[PDB]
Amino acid sequence: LPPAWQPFLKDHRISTFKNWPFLEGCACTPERMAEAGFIHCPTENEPDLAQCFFCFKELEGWEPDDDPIEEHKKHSSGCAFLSVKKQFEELTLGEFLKLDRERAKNKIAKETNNKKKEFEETAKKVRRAIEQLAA
Amino acid sequence: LPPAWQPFLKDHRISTFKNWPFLEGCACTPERMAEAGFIHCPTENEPDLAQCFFCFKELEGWEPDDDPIEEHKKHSSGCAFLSVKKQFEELTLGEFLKLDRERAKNKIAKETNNKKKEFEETAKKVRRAIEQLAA
Ligand SMILES: [Zn+2]
Ligand SMILES: [Zn+2]
Repeated sequence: LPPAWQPFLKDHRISTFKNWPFLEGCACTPERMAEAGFIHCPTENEPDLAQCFFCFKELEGWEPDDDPIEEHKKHSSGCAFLSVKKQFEELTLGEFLKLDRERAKNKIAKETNNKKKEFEETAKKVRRAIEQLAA
Repeated sequence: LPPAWQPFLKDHRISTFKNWPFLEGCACTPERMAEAGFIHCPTENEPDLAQCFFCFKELEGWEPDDDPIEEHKKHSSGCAFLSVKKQFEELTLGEFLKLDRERAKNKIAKETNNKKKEFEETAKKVRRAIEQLAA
């Protein structure tokens, strides 16, 4: 199972949850999260944050009665994965190759938006410095 | 796509035949050879030979009116690709994964069959060595 293309695997998605806080008795059990495409991205801050393997929308603020499907459609209506209804081994390689192609795109988008924000930041920072020489 | 799984792609197989002699007017064009599962694995000592990427039978002695499917069905009936009638992107990732399972099998078979042939070889050298030491 080619490790680069593994996140299409719900069990792999489940395995990503290292010490995911919410378990039985909760509605966003990590199964329900992986079922929604999310994977665990624990950090120093917000160790509750997960990311959709396909659209890459990141999401925290998780409470036990949050429906990870409902939060995925809400914060990332454009996610193509949400539309996948068949199981993985049930996709034709035509469909699957279209997904991984779209997903790689979604990944460039995340990177592009990110470089752009990092740029505007250093942009804002330099004009402030220049403005200060007017004074 | 994962380079180990690239020979499943007809176009990839076609791309293999570099300096293949038989071209227009021939029955074993690199088109027909690839459609038949062959891949060009030429050597200095056998620049004619192609190998089925799936069952691993290798075949030289190619003449321009050879139909590589009929030469395939001939020398390796047990090859599972021959029964693959669907196009590639129409397989379910389930069936596709089943094939590569069998193909990995076929490669191990070839490995042992080869390890065995190497052994009977060095046996012969050892038997003939001993016999000469009788005289
Ligand atoms: Zn998504
Ligand atoms: Zn074959």
